[PDB]
Amino acid sequence: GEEFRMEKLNQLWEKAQRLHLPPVRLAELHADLKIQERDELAWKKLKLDGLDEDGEKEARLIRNLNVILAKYGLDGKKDARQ
Repeated sequence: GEEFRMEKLNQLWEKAQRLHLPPVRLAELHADLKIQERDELAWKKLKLDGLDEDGEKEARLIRNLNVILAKYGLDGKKDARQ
């Protein structure tokens, strides 16, 4: 029953669900996050099969999850302390 199968995705997802975003902002975040899940999951398969040795693909996906967050501003708040 986990929206996805990756901890990073399930973590960001649970995070939004925690901030309780409207069905529109959450439907857009969940949808966009899904596409990111299709590529991300596909990535777990990449390393699993041994296709990305330089995690370069993972870096693009990461930078994407990072962009998606920088887009919804849901990047969080502290977590890193400022």
